[PDB]
Amino acid sequence: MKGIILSGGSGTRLYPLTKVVSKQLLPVYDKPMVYYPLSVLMLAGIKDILIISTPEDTPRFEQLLGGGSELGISLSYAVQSSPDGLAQAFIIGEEFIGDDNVALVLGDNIFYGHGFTELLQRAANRKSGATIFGYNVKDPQRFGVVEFDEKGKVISIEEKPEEPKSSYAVTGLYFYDNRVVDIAKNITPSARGELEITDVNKAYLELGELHVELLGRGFAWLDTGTHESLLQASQFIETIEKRQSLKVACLEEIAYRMGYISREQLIKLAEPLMKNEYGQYLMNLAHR
Ligand SMILES: Cc1cn([C@H]2C[C@H](O)[C@@H](CO)O2)c(=O)[nH]c1=O
Ligand SMILES: Cc1cn([C@H]2C[C@H](O)[C@@H](CO)O2)c(=O)[nH]c1=O
Repeated sequence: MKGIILSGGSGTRLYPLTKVVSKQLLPVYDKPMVYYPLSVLMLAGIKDILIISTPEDTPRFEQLLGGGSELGISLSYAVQSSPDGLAQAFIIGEEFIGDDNVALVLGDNIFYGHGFTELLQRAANRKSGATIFGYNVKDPQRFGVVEFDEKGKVISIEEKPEEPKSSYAVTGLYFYDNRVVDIAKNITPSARGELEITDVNKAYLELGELHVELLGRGFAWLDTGTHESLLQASQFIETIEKRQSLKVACLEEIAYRMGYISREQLIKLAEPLMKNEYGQYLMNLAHR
């Protein structure tokens, strides 16, 4: 499976932080926001990843993250000239995707919890259908909403219903079989002017192969939508990391733990960063 991080948008809520740059370049505590969703694809076992952003921000992501080789993966880049909807990732990424299965994650989504990598790996290893991930939120009318039965099978999915059928939002992480490319090419803009991911998921529902993984209350799916929520996300990460000796979404660590790079390669990554706490963390991991 390949992966895509959709990381543009004409985001304005966070002005003036985003006066120049896209939100996914902003810090969440001690690392750029984009590291979080990238870490999720990597933990899923996904090693070939396309990052899509605006004309002006795509080169900024490439300067930050590089070509992937340091992390034992492959990062590629494409431009979305206008934020015409999430489903457009699969049209921009047509050539990249080829005949393969593909996961999409949003560049501003942050997931965290015990047992999450088991779920990710399961979704990435599926050879047919789609997997979406549902999460209980306070104001579900503001999200895509997945309705399911007592056995956890999807009954419906609706984009920002005025009368939500459940309390479960459909989060910004999606795993698809290769049918997603032609599905994306066949749906039409909503009233919003957007090629809606909810429409892609409706198509998989109708095909009888939309699977939902319900993330319980022991998971965090953090809001980076406002200044207030960005700050709460930062504090959440700080708290988890301060207590343990352990980082959330440290890319070099994940590359080593996943077998993408060797202990030898991790040491070489740590060496030039030994003046800062981040390099020292990588070196400790190498030793231990
Ligand atoms: C509609 C749209 C949103 N986005 C981003 C902005 C937000 O971070 C997220 C959901 O709006 O997706 C894109 O990158 N491209 C798009 O076309
Ligand atoms: C092993 C490991 C897990 N994680 C995340 C995935 C889950 O959200 C949580 C528990 O495994 O920690 C990382 O961020 N980095 C890691 O190196």
